[PDB]
Amino acid sequence: PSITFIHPDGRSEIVDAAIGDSAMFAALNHGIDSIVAECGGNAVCATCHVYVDDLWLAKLPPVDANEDDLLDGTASDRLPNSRLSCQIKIAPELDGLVLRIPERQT
Ligand code: FES
Repeated sequence: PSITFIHPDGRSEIVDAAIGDSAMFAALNHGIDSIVAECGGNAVCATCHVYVDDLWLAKLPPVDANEDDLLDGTASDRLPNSRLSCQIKIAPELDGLVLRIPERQT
């Protein structure tokens, strides 16, 4: 599938992603440097932060208890649609997923 990423400035990048890649993995492996991801996809930092598009949130499995507490330690304050991009797993149904990246991760 394919994920759309949007920078603070509003510009877009379409990145390939296989089924099963996290959104972070997909980002890092196709040139999206802004996603710092200190812990390397290991669900223990708040630095792979993203905002899921208002319309795509519903299609994702819910945030768990761990991701939820991680999210209130973000560098840019959490929004309703905030997610940890290493905790988003890509599936056919997310082909087209839109993610916007915060002003900062650290
Ligand atoms: S990269 Fe550390 S939680 Fe996603």
